[PDB]
Formats: sequence, C-alpha cells, structure tokens
Amino acid sequence: KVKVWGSIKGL
Amino acid sequence: KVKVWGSIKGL
Amino acid sequence: KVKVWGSIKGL
Amino acid sequence: KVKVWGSIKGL
Amino acid sequence: KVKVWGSIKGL
Amino acid sequence: KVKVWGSIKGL
Amino acid sequence: KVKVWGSIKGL
Amino acid sequence: KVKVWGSIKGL
Repeated sequence: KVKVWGSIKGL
Repeated sequence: KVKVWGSIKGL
Repeated sequence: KVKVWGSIKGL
Repeated sequence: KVKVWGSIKGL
Repeated sequence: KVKVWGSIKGL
Repeated sequence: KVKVWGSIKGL
Repeated sequence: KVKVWGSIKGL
Repeated sequence: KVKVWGSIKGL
C-alpha cells in the first residue's frame, strides 16, 4: 500500500 | 487550500 | 486512487 | 469561492 | 482529473 | 459576478 | 486550465 | 506538498 497525502502548493 | 489524499493504485 | 478537494485561496 | 475537486490521474 | 468551480469573491 | 472554472493541468 | 469570466458587480 | 509513502504490496 502506497499512501498519498498533502495539499497542492499555491492553492 | 486544496487537499490531496488516497493511495497509489496497484501498490 | 488519489482524491483532491478544496478551494483556491484568495478567490 | 472557487471549489477544487477530483482525483489525481494515474494514481 | 481535478476540477475547479466557483466565482471570484468581491466581483 | 466573475466565474472560475476548469481543471488543474497535470492532475 | 482554469478559466475566469464575468463582470464586476456594481460597475 | 503532496507526500507519498508506503510499500509495494507483495514484495
């Protein structure tokens, strides 16, 4: 399992 | 703010 | 599947 | 207010 | 695909 | 009223 | 691509 | 910033 998390820079 | 989440399919 | 959700800051 | 939603293609 | 929808505040 | 819509390139 | 369109309210 | 982490299933 490869998880992804975050927020898009500049938005 | 634009959040991003989940998992990479196939991994 | 990597979902995305939010709003554009400043708009 | 500008909504952002969806998923990252390929993930 | 990451969609965007709204209006510019104040305008 | 000033609408904003579309999709973020590369996503 | 994120498009923007309308008119400034009150003007 | 959108972080990615985990391990590949089956390996």
